[PDB]
Amino acid sequence: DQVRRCLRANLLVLLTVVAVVAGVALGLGVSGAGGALALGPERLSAFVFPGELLLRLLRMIILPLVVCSLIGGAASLDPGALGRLGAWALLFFLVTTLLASALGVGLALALQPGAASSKEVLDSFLDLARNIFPSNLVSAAFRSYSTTYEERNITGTRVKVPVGQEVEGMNILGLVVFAIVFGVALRKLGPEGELLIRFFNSFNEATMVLVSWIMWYAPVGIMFLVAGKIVEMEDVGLLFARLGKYILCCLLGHAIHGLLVLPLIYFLFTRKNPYRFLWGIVTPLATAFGTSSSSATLPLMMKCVEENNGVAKHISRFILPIGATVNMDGAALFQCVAAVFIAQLSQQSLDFVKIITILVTATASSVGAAGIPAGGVLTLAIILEAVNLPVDHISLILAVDWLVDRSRTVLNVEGDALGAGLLQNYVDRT
Amino acid sequence: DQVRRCLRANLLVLLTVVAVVAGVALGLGVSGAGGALALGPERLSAFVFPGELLLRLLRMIILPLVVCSLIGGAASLDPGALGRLGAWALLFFLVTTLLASALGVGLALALQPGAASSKEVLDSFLDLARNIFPSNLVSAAFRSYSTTYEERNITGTRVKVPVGQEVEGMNILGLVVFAIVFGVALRKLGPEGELLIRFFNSFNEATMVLVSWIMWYAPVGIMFLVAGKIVEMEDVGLLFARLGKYILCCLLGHAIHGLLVLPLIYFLFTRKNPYRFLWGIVTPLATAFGTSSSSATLPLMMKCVEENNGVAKHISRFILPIGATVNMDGAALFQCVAAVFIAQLSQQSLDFVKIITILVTATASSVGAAGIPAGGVLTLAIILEAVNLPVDHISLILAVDWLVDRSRTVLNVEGDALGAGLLQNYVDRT
Amino acid sequence: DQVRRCLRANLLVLLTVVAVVAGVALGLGVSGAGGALALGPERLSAFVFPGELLLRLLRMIILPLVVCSLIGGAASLDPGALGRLGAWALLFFLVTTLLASALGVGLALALQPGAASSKEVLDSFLDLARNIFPSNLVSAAFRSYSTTYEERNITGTRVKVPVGQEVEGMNILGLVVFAIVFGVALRKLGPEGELLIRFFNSFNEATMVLVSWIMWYAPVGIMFLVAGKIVEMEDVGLLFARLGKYILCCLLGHAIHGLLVLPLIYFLFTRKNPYRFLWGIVTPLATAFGTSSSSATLPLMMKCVEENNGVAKHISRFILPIGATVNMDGAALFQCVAAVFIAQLSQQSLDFVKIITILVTATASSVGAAGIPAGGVLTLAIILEAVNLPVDHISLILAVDWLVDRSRTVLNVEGDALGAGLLQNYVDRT
Repeated sequence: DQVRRCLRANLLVLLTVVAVVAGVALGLGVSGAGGALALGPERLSAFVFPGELLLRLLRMIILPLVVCSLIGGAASLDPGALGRLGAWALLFFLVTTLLASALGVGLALALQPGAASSKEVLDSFLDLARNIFPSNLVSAAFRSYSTTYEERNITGTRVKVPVGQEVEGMNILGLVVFAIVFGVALRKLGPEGELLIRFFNSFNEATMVLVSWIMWYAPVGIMFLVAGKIVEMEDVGLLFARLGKYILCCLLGHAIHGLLVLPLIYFLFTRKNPYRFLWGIVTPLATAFGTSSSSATLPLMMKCVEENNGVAKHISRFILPIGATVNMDGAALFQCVAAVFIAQLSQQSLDFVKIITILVTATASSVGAAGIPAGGVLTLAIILEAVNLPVDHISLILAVDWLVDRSRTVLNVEGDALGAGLLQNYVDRT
Repeated sequence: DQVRRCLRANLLVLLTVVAVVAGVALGLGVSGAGGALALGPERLSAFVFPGELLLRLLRMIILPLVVCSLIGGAASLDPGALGRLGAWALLFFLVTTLLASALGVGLALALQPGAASSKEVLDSFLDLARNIFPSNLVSAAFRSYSTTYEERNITGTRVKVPVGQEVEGMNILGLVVFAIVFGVALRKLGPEGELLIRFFNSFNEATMVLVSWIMWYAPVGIMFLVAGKIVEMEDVGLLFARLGKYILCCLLGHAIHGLLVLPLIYFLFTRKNPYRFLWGIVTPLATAFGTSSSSATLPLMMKCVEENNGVAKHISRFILPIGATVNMDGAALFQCVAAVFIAQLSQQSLDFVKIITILVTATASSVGAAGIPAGGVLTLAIILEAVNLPVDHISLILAVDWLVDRSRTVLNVEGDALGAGLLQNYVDRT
Repeated sequence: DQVRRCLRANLLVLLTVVAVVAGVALGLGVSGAGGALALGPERLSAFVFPGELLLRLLRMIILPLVVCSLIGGAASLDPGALGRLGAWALLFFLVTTLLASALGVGLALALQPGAASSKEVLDSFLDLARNIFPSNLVSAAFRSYSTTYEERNITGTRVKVPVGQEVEGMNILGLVVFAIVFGVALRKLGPEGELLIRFFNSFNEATMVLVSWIMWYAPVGIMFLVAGKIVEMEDVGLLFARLGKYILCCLLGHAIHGLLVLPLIYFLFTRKNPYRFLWGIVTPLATAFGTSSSSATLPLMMKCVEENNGVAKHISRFILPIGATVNMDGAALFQCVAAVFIAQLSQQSLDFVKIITILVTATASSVGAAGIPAGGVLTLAIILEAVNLPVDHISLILAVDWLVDRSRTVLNVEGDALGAGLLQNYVDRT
């Protein structure tokens, strides 16, 4: 038949959807009883197991991935050899990614989906800053910093005085700064650093096969993961509603971002109608919402932005190819919204500095996740394990990533499309 | 004289035998008193010391050795470029190594030598499986996983519920799987992995000199080690008997393996007389029991297996050279028997999953220990420290490795000799 | 003006002196009140902070620096290809560095500056020796060994019996031996080690830019460091006196070393007047006390030692260039005196084995600190963190390193100058 073509080509996505349709079914069948058929937590602790094995594979693969990939991505950057006219594009990409992430965490905090049913002082900024630059780069790979208070009982009966120590679970946040500074150092070293860069970049592809094989294992892990998850909550008529509120929340966040904020930076700078520009460029968005692929939509988008509202004719070949892989605004929006939704689902007591380190770490990792096909879930697990949040809920987000991803794709092309529709004045207005 | 020739050539073995003949003597002289001449444990804790220093050198050298050597030994394997006719030879080598190790642990458990004078449930398989794929590859280098039980006191007064944490002492077992998957990944990456393979293989010879120098230090360490060991037991008329029972046990295990099990796989597949084949190939076994060297006996063995019972004339040049360094059945037999003998000598309470991880880890490390001349003791220390067993008793095994090694050599050539006498039917019977 | 020339060229030293002149001033202004304006320890724990951030950067940079630099400095050494006539120069350099360090710790212990206002037995040598060769090279990067005593209560009521465990804070001392043996192993491996040496040496320059940038950050860190330090002591009329006693102590140690000990090894071997030799070579010392630079003073010194007291005419081109970067006697003197002064200032209870590991570790690191311009403070922080001493007091030593460094420079040229004035007899007297 023709079934062999559509089987082997798109196999892993069919495997994970046929795994998750049973994972909801098996968890439904054992959730018909109240979490205990014959062994309540005992057989459950082994019934939940291969999803936990999948997370065990994911943590040991997200250590070397982030350190070697950010070394290879911070040695590659050459701001001197990229043009000041191109540098303002990077500035715009960074500020709109920060803006998208900020508004997304703001709206997800405002609606607070999922929540429907350690006293640390303001001086956690010192703990976060000490966690940025760690004590040594081996204890930084498995344990981060944390200050607990004791009582010296001086000047009265009690005094809340902080002692400082290192608690378990790594700091990716404190490691990405060292790897980025290492890549910048390898650039500034120059020709002696060629061997180290050819080492570390080759180390990255020596782990892309590893995450490829973990992706091959991923269906049975995600099936057992979501099965143990829905037998844990014991509320299907509410978890459906929590997931739907989260989905609607992040899609309307995508909508209000792409419909007001990029229009805000348009009209605040160009003072021309953004709606006429978008009405000019409807059809590559009509294929981005068709295919959901930022790679294949790029030639039609580059051809369209030159015809309607004629751009500077070279940045369409310069900033628009490179902007598709660096300004993924909707993906950063999705990751910052979804991680706050898990914390509001598990009641993890968000400090404001936890909001800052879920902002900036997921912001800098927006430029990644492009070589990895399912990098949106991988980077989400990265920023979950950077704040010691439960990665256990990632199956539910990966259960419904398609329905929101169809809308997430168009933000990532709308951003750099409007950036192409913005910097044409900087040779005119200057 | 002629003494300078036989001194410098074979020097280290003369050094360790003249060290161990004094180590039994000094421990005898201080064991004439009951473990306390003038300071019982106090001066003893410094009298025992340089053997513990030798073990301190051995652990810090067996970390990088196993990770870099298994990377260099899992990048080298090419099953696609080795032939399906050659692949069944690898299958046979693996199954006879597993069979030899299984029967050896079975018989050493059955006789239980040395023993003459933490309640963990069946769910340790999850602990072992989580210990296979670790959380991160830096905490995997010094500490493994272990689940302890506490009491939530829910549904009654007490409930044995497992919490999970990471206890000290590394998991080589959890590290060899990552290094092997890394080498396979470097193969599947191809030409970008050339720099990483030339890194990691060069790292191996950057530690073979290290174990050469630790071997140079080894005589005084093993002398003080066995001296502190025999003053610890305070029973020489029994420890002699325990060692003799162990020696007789492993040599008869070698005997029953090479006399029935390889005949079993012969007669079950060929249905021809194995004794006539062995009577044909007596004389290379007569030199293997002469010289005790698998390298030098290989040309005579390859010439002999073609004359008597004429083999397929090319696999003798293909599977018989490579089988001498990969199918070391008797060495794996020795390591799995000797490690169980130490645990039965120290009462280390063997779980069945400890039997599984002393089976399979020592099975996969049978292919090693060939470039290292005294690799039989090194791999034994590896599989002892992979299960947190006391490495302290390794002097007694290295005291008598010669007497059993004379018989251990002939198993390693008898195995692939009978494998050459087996796969000739697969072009005839097919 | 001409101010732009003297600004950009010597900028960092002007930055750190204008930072330290305010750091004494701000700490003076807040020390006018008794350590508490409105928040005693609470705002102080954040007021002290960026100096602690500077130390946080320094520890994570002194791990990879010492391991890669000593690999690159132990692979470079070739005693076979350096001449036995040149090897006695290395022997003399090592013994005069050990002698200078020994006399410096002796005199600094004898005067005991700064002190004006854990019972471990003699068996710490076993703890130090186990700390030399660690258990594994990942736990050796963040935690060292330490034996605590408990009571088995056997043979009486109590018995002080040592248990052994690993306590936090790395052992550089146990790591430098592994890196040095690794570099020697890479030499003895030869042409397969070329890739590893070109890796590790390139890794060194990939951290010299890192310590360059930490040096750029260093002024505000040292200002806040000394400001929090002088508000801690609350005694300026004594800390001035403690610092002056320390300065006078180390400068007179330099004086008595260069005026008696190198004359002692002169007259004990040559039996000629050392004062006539020094009166011959006054003027390169007059420029070394002028410029304070061992690099630029070397041609004038090499020309001067040949004219007055005519040396062997080739070792002046052989041992005198290489001796300027390996025999830094005064720097090792300074580091061993200053570290004992901190321990006598903080009452850190010096064991004799702590004197041994502050002797030998700082002795072997005298050959370093030459490529780093402010390597005298960096190596001081290294040998402070090798013995878990407080690095917190390093601002006061770096506050006054100039006043003693002016005298420290002449020892480093006086040593190898007198060594050139010594080995000329070994072709004459032989």
